[PDB]
Amino acid sequence: GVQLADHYQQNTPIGDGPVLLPDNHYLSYQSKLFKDPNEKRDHMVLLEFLTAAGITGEELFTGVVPILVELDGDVNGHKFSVSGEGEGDATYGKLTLKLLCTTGKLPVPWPTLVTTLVQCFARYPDHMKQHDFFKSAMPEGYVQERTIFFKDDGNYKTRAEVKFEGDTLVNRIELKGIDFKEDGNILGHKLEYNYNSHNVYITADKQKNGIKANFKIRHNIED
Repeated sequence: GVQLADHYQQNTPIGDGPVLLPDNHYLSYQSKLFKDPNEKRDHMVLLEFLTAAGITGEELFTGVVPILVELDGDVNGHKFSVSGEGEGDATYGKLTLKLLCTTGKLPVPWPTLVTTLVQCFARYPDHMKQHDFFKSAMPEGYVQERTIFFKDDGNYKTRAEVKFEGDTLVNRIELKGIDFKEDGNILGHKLEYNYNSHNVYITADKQKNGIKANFKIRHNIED
């Protein structure tokens, strides 16, 4: 079986400069999760590859960009914080993050936070560069907001600001989770420590001068 996580997303610019509003397209994601055998705090090493594809600012991303991630979360009243650092290389659509729970044991499975913990590092092929909303909003950045519905379980609501602070791309997130089952796959820690490949469907939202996205994450179950 799989634990479905239905993602609804919207992104809006932080600044006032012109942004690219894209035609409908996908970001194709492949991810891999690792454990650092020498890291003794609860943590996740996350490696993502992200590439734009058809349905059928950019100057800041020519090289390797350091990343900082900060998340404050509260799921069924369990409060936690996650802090991470990494590097992204949009030329290859590649990012690497090491993320630590700084408040102790993470109260949810790490895979459920993968999507929350920087689509500006996607590799857009040359024919598609005019559809890269994410880089066009930089350096001032964008707000990424999501609701994530876990089938037969609770939901996450997230709000993140993704923007350059000096030379560093920062992803600062607040996450609130409610209505989770104490016995379920999430609070009961019944998800495999791995990740499947997914396509993120992106469409423009002219009223909010931004984009929206819809996709379904499939978490493998493991006890």
